[PDB]
Amino acid sequence: MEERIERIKKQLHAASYKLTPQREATVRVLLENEEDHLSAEDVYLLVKEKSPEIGLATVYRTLELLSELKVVDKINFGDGVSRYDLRQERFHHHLICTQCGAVQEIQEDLLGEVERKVEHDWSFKVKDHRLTFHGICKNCQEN
Amino acid sequence: MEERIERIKKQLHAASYKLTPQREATVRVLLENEEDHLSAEDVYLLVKEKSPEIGLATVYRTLELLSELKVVDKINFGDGVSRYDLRQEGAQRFHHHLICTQCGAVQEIQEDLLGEVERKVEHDWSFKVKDHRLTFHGICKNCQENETDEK
Ligand SMILES: [Mg+2]
Ligand SMILES: [Zn+2]
Ligand SMILES: [Zn+2]
Ligand SMILES: [Zn+2]
Ligand SMILES: [Zn+2]
Repeated sequence: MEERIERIKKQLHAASYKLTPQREATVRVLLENEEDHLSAEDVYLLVKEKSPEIGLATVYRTLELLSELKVVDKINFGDGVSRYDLRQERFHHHLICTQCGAVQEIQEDLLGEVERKVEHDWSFKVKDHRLTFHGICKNCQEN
Repeated sequence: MEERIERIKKQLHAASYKLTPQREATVRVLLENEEDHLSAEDVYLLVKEKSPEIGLATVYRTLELLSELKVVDKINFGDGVSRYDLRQEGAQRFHHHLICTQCGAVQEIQEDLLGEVERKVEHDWSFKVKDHRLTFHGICKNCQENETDEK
């Protein structure tokens, strides 16, 4: 058992960096969309646009492996879906449509006035800030 | 077929006022600790302190259903742990947080400081905002004055 512990160990560790081309495909779809903030639905459907023998559960397990091993980050921005964004590694803003899933980054920094107010009001030294907005987007208001 | 669906409807209604006791157990733990932001694991522990004939799956499934219903909100903090944040009742926008990147204090902000800004994004990007999630990161008030006793 004591060495069976070991056998299993090296099984698991192998399973973590040894990448099947099934896993490798989920990674391809991540690298091919860095700015984009992809859901499990998303990464799935795009893996099928090259290798559709894949299986959704495979795609999920792979993502869930990456996020453990701090290569991607699960995030919930509050649209009620966990999104897997890579960490190639003020942070920008997001508008996330709670229907058509349309993301839009805001390049500007609209906080300013708020950032300062906080500081005064709480005696807090701001360094970084991450804002996400929820609302069915321009195009869905017309379709 | 539509008969079978109605049957299924009656099925679930039973299961539900069958299952509410373990629902109430979990909703307690949340309410008792609104200042904390509990991970599912956390809840689980606190619920066997009263109702340990519970099992973990029924707690999670409750937690998820409750964030389905906006009653609570799932939140990572950079610590790679999904945590269930209770929304103050009747609120229209989720609270803000100040996180400390050191000591790790978390301050819910009950006011809504993004009003003028909501109005700007709604304008500039022809968007219809229905909620938001704002978080700041920064060494907090007391960590300014306890690393002025450590240099
Ligand atoms: Mg700023
Ligand atoms: Zn973004
Ligand atoms: Zn949209
Ligand atoms: Zn909170
Ligand atoms: Zn602090």
